[PDB]
Amino acid sequence: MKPLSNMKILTLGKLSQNKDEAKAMIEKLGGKLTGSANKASLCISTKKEVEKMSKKMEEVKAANVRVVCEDFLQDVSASAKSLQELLSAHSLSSWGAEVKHHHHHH
Repeated sequence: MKPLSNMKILTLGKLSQNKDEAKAMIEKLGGKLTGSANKASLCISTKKEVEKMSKKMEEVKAANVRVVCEDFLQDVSASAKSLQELLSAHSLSSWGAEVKHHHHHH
């Protein structure tokens, strides 16, 4: 039971899991709640939140953090498939440190 224990988490806006249901379940896996943006690994947000494209969303986007649905937590909690496979479909965003060792600067 170490799905989120190897990564930090951030949640923006209301999600399916409640206050006492999100915080408790996220910490139970090993997941942690960050206060910054880029420090986080996968941000928890729904497509509806993304459609709005609020100022906060811009921060996440400019922070280079991938966005995934909250049901992700339920998926790892219940199912135990591949990490890559889960974010392959659940991921609502295609950004988030796409390159870890590539020189695109000039």
